[PDB]
Amino acid sequence: ELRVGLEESELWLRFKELTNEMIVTKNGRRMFPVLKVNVSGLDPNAMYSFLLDFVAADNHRWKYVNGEWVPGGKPEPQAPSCVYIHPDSPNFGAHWMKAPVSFSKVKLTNKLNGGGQIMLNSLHKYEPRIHIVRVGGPQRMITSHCFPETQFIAVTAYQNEEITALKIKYN
Ligand SMILES: Cc1ccc(CNC(=O)C2CCC2)cn1
Repeated sequence: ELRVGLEESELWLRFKELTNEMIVTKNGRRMFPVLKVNVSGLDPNAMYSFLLDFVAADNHRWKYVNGEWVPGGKPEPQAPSCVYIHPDSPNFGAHWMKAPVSFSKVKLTNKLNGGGQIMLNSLHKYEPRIHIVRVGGPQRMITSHCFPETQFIAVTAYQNEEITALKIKYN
């Protein structure tokens, strides 16, 4: 069976217990922590492209009110995010399974922009998601996996200083 697991879940859970925040910039900001995924059960000889996207976890705008994150009252539908293709794609199963697949080069922005960077809505909550796409073969297949542990709110600057501190302590 194709098995997908989160590397360094320990550390993600520290961020999650405080409510994680990720900075977004007009040019794009790399994520910390970085999403690293353990994959087994691929055909070492089959070809796969790894895709990363961000699901809007709810339909609300969030605000840091008196030291606490709280959702707005006025939900709007959230158009799905664009997909980031791992730069190592497309590649053999063996390649993907020899070390954690690390999305270190994805950049999160708040502005519609040339290419690469993924645009998110500031003050929305996001759940990272990957797609493993079997390519080249006749039988195209997709396996998707969500990472609740890696939920965050997109912010233009950190609101919770406990997050600012953890981000520096562990980088
Ligand atoms: C950074 C980068 C790497 C590879 C590619 C090639 N396209 C794919 O792999 C498609 C996604 C499913 C097939 C484009 N961009």
